[PDB]
Amino acid sequence: SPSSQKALLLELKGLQEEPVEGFRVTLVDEGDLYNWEVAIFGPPNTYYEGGYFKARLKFPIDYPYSPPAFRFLTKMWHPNIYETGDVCISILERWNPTQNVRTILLSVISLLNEPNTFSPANVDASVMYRKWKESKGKDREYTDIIRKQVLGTKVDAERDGVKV
Ligand SMILES: COCC(=O)N[C@@H](Cc1ccc(-c2cc(Cl)cc(Cl)c2)cc1)[C@H](O)[C@@H](O)C(=O)O
Repeated sequence: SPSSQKALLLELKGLQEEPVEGFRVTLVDEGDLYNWEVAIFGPPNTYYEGGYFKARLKFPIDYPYSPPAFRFLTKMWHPNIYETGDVCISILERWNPTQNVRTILLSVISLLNEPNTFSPANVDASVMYRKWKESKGKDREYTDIIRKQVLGTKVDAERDGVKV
């Protein structure tokens, strides 16, 4: 039996018993231990509030000696998230056999809340964000886009029977 199996079943249980705030973790519908659904809710008092965003963790067979891959399925406009959904996360500071899903999920919240415009993944989002912060949020173009995606997700919430 793969060492990964037991490490993932334990990590799944830990996260369903003590969730990271805003995240809800399950397997995909076919029950593949190695492919997790991640449901992410925008927190109150942010432009993401009321959001329902979906992402995926794909784990290798040798986890935790190699890192999972993380990808948004929801389209997202952010200096650090690619067109594809892939994400800008160093720890994927670098990966260790002692890092774990809980740390990955917190480093997503950290990428979310504080964009790095130094090495952007989405260069137009990145320059549009610097301009937004420059204006001390007086300029509405970046938050217009986020607001639209957030409202869009209410369709996904409804298709999935969630629960915002
Ligand atoms: C442009 O929109 C930017 C935005 O709303 N930023 C927020 C940071 C922030 C906080 C939380 C998240 C966040 C957290 C989780 Cl757990 C899920 C999601 Cl979808 C977003 C992202 C950014 C705020 O500026 C921040 O100061 C606050 O109100 O806490």
